[PDB]
Amino acid sequence: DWEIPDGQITVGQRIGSGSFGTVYKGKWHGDVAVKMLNVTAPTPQQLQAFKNEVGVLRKTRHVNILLFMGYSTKPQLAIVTQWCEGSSLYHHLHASETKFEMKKLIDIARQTARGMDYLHAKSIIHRDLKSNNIFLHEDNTVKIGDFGLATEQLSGSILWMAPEVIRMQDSNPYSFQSDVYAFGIVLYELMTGQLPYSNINNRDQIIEMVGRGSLSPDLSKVRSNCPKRMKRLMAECLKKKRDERPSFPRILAEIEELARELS
Amino acid sequence: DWEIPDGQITVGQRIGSGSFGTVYKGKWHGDVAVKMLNVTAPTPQQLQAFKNEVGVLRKTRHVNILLFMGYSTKPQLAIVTQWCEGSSLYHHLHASETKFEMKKLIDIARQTARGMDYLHAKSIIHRDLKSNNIFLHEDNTVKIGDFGLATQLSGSILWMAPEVIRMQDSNPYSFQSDVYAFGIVLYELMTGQLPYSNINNRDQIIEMVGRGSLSPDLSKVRSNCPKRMKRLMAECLKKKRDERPSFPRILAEIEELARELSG
Ligand SMILES: C[C@@H](NC(=O)c1ncnc(N)c1Cl)c1ncc(C(=O)Nc2cc(C(F)(F)F)c(Cl)cn2)s1
Ligand SMILES: C[C@@H](NC(=O)c1ncnc(N)c1Cl)c1ncc(C(=O)Nc2cc(C(F)(F)F)c(Cl)cn2)s1
Repeated sequence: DWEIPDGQITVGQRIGSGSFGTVYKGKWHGDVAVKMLNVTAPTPQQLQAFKNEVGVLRKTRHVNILLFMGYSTKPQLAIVTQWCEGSSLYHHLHASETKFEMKKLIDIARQTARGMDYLHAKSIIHRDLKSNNIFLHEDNTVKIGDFGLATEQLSGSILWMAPEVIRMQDSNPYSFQSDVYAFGIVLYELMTGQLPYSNINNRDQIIEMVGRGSLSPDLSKVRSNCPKRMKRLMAECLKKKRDERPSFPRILAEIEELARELS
Repeated sequence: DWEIPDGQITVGQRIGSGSFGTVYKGKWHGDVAVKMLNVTAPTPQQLQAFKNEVGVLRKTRHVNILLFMGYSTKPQLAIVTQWCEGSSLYHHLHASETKFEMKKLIDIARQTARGMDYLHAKSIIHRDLKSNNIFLHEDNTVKIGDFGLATQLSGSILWMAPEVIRMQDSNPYSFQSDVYAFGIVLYELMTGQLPYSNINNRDQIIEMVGRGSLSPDLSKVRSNCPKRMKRLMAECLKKKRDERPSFPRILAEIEELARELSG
């Protein structure tokens, strides 16, 4: 039972504010981060999202996954995790434009693959893996999490739903292969320093063209010192078909093998 | 269910042998440490000690406590934790040649109090807190555990409280016994030496401390030691258990002292 009684957490400075809840830096046996769900009376949808996100964080115990520490119910639905200093991988590659050596770029990819492999081993799909959700604790240790913001109908309405209405309410595209594709884009950001489709103006094109197998990230933007296995591993992780993308076991294996060759 | 099936962990080079079994550096979604009980037929006594140590490590989820990751039963009773680089606090203060600044010495005391408070909050008694069981992961993050051989001992007496020397059963182990152990750690941090370093043999240190006739020489503290620390150290080394403060009020004054130096 990881429930934290009301009165122990010392809510401090606010970190952000999303469509789900607000996040503060709290005091609880040290520095922690608390996502207070702005629900004085959570709806069953919001309550289920709370029980789902805590139920997933319970099964995680890894160096490269964000350390879950506890949750609260009174007087606000809250989730308490460790407090990490630094910035997100998106902030270092696309906002600050910090130059990482090729040694560290592979190390960040290795730790990310380590955390992702532990999730898939525990039968956990990230569903929203991106460089913004890859926090660099102390600018060294990679911490994977879901810092998201926007986190029944298939029952009483089923006798009247047309067949084509059921082609969109029983398909779950989120799978281990979808997380592999997300990891492939992260490899693109690490090895190119840019976001994919950087020459496209709007997102209306990027959505329809990528989903139809007509648009793929320009792999020629990789650095000159990029290892030839990284560009090949990146391409296999960005295959249009889901089955053609490799699994994280053999992904982490090739990255860790490349890491030991780089001194 | 944190049990790791047989065949996923790649046991590697032997590092040491602590607690019950020997400890190796293993491969399991990254670098991990595995303590395998090398007994093909463990006695129920050894099995119960295994079930107790995992039952306590399950209840731990803190930045300054060693991350438990899983256990094994086939073909050997094993415990899998994270793999941390660096050395123990005992190695840094009495073996290594580097002197830690007073800023970092207070930070090590803060992280130790943070981890110890989290243990006592979870109703967990360490029973054997000492600078040898305080690992400095990456020479920065303090990790508290029950190792044995991290990096003949003899001195494993110096952290036992006076009432712990008048043995009864499993009653002298209490939160006050761990507070006394923390006081000895404060002595090592603020003096750079072990307590009773001027005593020839161990025949005196055991009977004299247990009879309230021997206490660590507080005049051996450094000149730049804050006066708040010397008072907190003395109260943590009181002969009576009730006169020693609790880690809440211990961690409170340490973090309060830390913010006066960090700004
Ligand atoms: C309170 C807030 N903590 C911070 O924001 C924070 N923490 C450290 N350092 C900072 N600078 C900041 Cl700012 C958070 N509470 C829950 C968070 C979370 O990620 N849950 C989660 C994780 C997963 C994962 F398994 F993929 F990991 C999934 Cl699948 C689904 N949900 S994050
Ligand atoms: C597998 C082996 N790991 C290592 O040895 C190791 N790990 C990282 N880096 C290294 N260089 C090494 Cl060498 C371990 N398995 C269980 C360990 C342990 O401490 N259990 C424990 C913890 C507590 C606590 F609550 F106080 F935390 C208590 Cl009260 C009682 N028992 S340690």
